[PDB]
Amino acid sequence: NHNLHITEKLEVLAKAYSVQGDKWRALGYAKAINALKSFHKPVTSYQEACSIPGIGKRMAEKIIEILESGHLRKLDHISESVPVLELFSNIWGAGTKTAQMWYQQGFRSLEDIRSQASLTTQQAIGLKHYSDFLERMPREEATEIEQTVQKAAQAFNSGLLCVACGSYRRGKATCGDVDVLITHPDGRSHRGIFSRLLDSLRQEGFLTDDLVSQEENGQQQKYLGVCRLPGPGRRHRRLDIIVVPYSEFACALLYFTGSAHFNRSMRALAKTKGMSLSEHALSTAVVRNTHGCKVGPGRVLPTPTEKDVFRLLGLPYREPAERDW
DNA sequence: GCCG
DNA sequence: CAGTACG
DNA sequence: CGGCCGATACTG
Ligand SMILES: [Mg+2]
Ligand code: NA
Ligand code: NA
Ligand code: NA
Repeated sequence: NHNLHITEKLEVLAKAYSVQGDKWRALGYAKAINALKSFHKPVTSYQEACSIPGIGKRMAEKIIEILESGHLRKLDHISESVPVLELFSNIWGAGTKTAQMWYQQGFRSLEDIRSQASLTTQQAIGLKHYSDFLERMPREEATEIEQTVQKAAQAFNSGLLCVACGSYRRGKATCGDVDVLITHPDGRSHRGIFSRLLDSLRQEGFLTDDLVSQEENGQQQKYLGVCRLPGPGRRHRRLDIIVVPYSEFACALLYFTGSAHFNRSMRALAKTKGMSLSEHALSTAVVRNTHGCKVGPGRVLPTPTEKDVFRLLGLPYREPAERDW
């Protein structure tokens, strides 16, 4: 990043607008930031800023005030509720709506939430692991976690393919959580395995809490939970597992590898080509309404590998490490 | 907020 | 359904 | 004007 001095200040607003619920304004700032940190050199002039995709007149203004005042006047008028909204929104399971409600109810600290707020089952787990859920783990630990899941899975079916995705696959030094994709080459042995996999991981005491896990449904697609490796000095870590049919392997891997912003940009590109891209598949000639929403099926394109998805979109392939946005 |  | 979440 | 990712996946 050659514009850290700028991106660090815009980050404050982006986050402020986000916790307040102004999602689209927040996105604007976030995409402007993803652009500056991705710039091949430091910005210097107002015009030079406007030439950058993702930065408009207003944003360019703010960029000059920073390079031209070392500061930004807007950061001094942010509501006093923001810090608290961010404190609350950082509880897993609580978003802008819940944070704003708690604030309106007079709550101002986690002690207030703990003693007076009504919490959903997920939020109670989020609060209990508040600090741990904000920490990142060394990638070496992510490996240990992936291996624990892989071994348990292959224990009852040696053919199961398990791959750590997310920031881990993108080669980052640390990871926020561990994303494990599980599928099977025969395109069938993946069905109804969550029940066995989870209880196995539970038997060894690996899983400590469950956030999202529809186990009554044999069609369960994901498990979002908490785990902890054995031994001293271990922290509770977020574990996200998805089981997918082999025919959707490439799209699921591309999805689960991210980054999130990379996925969104790629999906937006596919749409401009009359296609649709998701973790399930890439389709061409889909039917959309007057608002751009898909309301009719197109034709699912053959995508045995990630490269195929890039190729079909007229895009040069990009290693996972280069999808870090 | 940005962009068409 | 609205809310929150995953990348 | 109006989309900004996903006809995305759970929860209650
Ligand atoms: Mg991750
Ligand atoms: Na621009
Ligand atoms: Na949250
Ligand atoms: Na459940």
